[PDB]
Amino acid sequence: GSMLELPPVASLKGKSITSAEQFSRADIYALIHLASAMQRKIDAGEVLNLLQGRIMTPLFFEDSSRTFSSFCAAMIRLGGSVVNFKVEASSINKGETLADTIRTLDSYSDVLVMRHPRQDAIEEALSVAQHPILNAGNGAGEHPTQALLDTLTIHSELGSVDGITIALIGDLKMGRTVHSLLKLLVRNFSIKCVFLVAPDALQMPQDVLEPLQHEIATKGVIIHRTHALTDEVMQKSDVLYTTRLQADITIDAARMRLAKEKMIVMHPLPRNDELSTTVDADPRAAYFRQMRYGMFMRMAILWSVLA
Amino acid sequence: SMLELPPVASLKGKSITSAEQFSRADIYALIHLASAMQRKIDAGEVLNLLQGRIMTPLFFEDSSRTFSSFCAAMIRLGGSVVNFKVEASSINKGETLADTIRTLDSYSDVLVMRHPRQDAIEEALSVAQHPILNAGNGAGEHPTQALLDTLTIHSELGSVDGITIALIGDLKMGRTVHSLLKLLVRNFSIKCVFLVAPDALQMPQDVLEPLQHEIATKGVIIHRTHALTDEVMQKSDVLYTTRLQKERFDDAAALQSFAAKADITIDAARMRLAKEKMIVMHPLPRNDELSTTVDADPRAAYFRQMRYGMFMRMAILWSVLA
Amino acid sequence: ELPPVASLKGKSITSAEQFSRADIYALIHLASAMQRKIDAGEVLNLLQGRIMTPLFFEDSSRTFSSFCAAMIRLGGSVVNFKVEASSINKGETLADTIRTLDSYSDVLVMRHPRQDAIEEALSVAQHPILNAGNGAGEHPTQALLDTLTIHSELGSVDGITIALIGDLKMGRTVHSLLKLLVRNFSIKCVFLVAPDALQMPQDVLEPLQHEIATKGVIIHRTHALTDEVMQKSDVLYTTRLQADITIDAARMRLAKEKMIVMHPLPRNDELSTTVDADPRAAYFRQMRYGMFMRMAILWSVLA
Repeated sequence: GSMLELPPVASLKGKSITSAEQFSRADIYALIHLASAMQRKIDAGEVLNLLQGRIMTPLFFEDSSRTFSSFCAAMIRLGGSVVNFKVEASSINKGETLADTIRTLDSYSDVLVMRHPRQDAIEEALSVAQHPILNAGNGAGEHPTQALLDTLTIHSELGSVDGITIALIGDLKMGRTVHSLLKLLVRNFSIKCVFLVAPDALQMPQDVLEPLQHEIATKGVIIHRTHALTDEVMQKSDVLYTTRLQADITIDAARMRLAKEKMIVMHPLPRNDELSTTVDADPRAAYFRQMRYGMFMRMAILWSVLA
Repeated sequence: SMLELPPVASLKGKSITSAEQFSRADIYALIHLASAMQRKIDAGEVLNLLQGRIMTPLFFEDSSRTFSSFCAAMIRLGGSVVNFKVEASSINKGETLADTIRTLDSYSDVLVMRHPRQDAIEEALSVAQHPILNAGNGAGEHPTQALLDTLTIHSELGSVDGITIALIGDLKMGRTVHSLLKLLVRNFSIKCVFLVAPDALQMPQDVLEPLQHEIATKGVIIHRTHALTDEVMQKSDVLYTTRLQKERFDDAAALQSFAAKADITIDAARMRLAKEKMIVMHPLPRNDELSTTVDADPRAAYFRQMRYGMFMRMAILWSVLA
Repeated sequence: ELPPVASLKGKSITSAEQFSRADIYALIHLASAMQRKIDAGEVLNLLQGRIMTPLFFEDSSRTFSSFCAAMIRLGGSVVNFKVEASSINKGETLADTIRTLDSYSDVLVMRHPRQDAIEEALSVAQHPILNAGNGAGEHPTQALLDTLTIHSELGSVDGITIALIGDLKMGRTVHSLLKLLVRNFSIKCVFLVAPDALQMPQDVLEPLQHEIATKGVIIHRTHALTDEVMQKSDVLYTTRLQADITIDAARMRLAKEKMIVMHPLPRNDELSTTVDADPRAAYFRQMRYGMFMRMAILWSVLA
């Protein structure tokens, strides 16, 4: 896509990303279009130099394969650079506080990408940092860029987000990904139906559902709770989005015989047994492609924040 | 550009081991270069001076500032970093330090080394062909900390000559204060140094004795205290404090440290006695010796200090590798 | 300039068996060309915007660092993935980990303690994988750089007498080197110097038996560095065991003038530091040849 422009999404300039709530529908589509243009240029072999001389520092206080690697790769493919700071090798072992660690990396960097097991640690970091912080996961709170890349996956695979029926399956209580995704979808799209598929003990929290209650009612979004992947959930869902425990909810090839032809199976990953390897060969299995869409969404995000 | 960012010629191709190796002219040249680096980077300019050159960090101790600032400085000059980790290396298979140095020296343009043995730097120099920069050698030295500390004093106060500085905390084990005292006394006309520490953690004789000539020649006043007395607070232009390395605490250091701890803590209450214009510095990391109540004070320079460190390390890397 | 070796384009590197003599010389000439340019201070931009991800499930100093340095010196970039800080801790399978890094990267460099792990990785990855060591199997790029070292230091590879010394049973470097040399060169003699319990495996020797016979390669086993091995060998290639076989200055008094000592490293006491100052000690130079061979390989794969 040599003649394609890469206009940054202006609303994101210089801003930290903490919640799916911060995005408008217009922002999301602008990011989607920007991510697709990124994908076309990169896949054609174009070299981008947009962020030369800019530094991202990862601040991962919990493990990560996709989010860490995707953000590093995205920065590099924009022409930016990464300082490979490791918490386990740092002055935190001599009692340095979180706030002083943030100030330290903020001294050298243009953007910080932070994942932390405490839900309020992001707000603490924002209180002392001069540069933008991107929330890569805050305890069982949110994972806002996962929601963005999930929505890019749905859009790219199915062609439309408005009108879908989506099942959110698994550990909904502790699942930061489904918290952000439900917020992003309900606030900004005309979703037909959401199945919330989980054991009662792991159901979607009231602190996610209640803020959405007014929009759910006014937009007429149907919310249906189940504790199993019933035939109804299988037959009606355009998207099955499943998650790992942080029940009769396993997705395997046998279960997929009930699914419609035009639908996708998604999973933020990593997975355990809830999503069988028997599904991997199915054209409807989108969870590996989902990871690559993440890299391009993170390119669109980084360029928009730092342009 | 040779107008804007001339390298400090004296540093070309040379290892940096000690604050002793620098002259006054070298230090001012680095200071002016670091200020030019800051100007350019803060204006958004992208530098390509070190494209194709590689720095490899070789950290055998933890670090937040020194590792990250060297990496960032290398990147901001257009160079690159090989992220070698000691814990994932052939050291686990019995590879010697010397062979490890030879290995990384095979691929790199500069090595940045921190090691818990004071003599490890010399051992590495004995086999490396490329420059090694000492990022801290046991309780010996931290020469680039001293350079960035001096940039900080110069930039914040306007002058290094004539200052009264208190060095506070674990002076015995503090590689940063060893290098800073050497750099300052050898190359500037310091008015007075307060050495503020429990007796067991005082500044070592191996640091003070070689400096006695410069101290006499320049008439530097040296006073030991075990407290931030009203006199230290009223007279100091720079309070440079450090963390007690309590993980090293025969029982005298622990007991004397505890006895002195409140007297050597800087907090908002103690700052009421400080000069209107002065700075508080700390190489970091800090623990409770430097209270968060001081962080909002304009005199708190220890966060700015870290950014000055990045620019000083750009000045250093560019001068070594130009 | 720097023409890539066309036969390597887009291919994974798994075994010394996959290379022809023409491939090896092309890689040697390209690596020497890159050395000339890099040593002259020239900056290469051949792989700007391309990413290598190292995936090391075993320790490494040379292979990891040399691959990263090689990628960087071609203008490429590295995503610094660590097994210990990854989702493997949450039960992620090797297959899924490969799929994950394959989503972001242009090339994966993989070392793993299981011999069959590289094949498993190949079965799911779309981008090339370079085998940086697969259990006690092979280490194909070590063999390539070893051969560059012999060429550059001695001038001919055909016609040499080479001793392979140490733990030949478990040594993936000697497995690959024996394959690469016997398949593609006319070697005069190989001394296999090892305790009986650690001798070169039959699963390495038997596939080579036809080549050995048709090229008339002499194969001798010893359990010690005898005077004959020391006097006749053009290359002493020694390895770490994971008295009779130690190389030190005393033993070097028996070596010919025109020979080299090599060691893939790391070493323990089997190669004394007393040898290090000898002009014949090539094992440090060998590491630098490795960086340039890896530049030649990465460029040829990704061109």
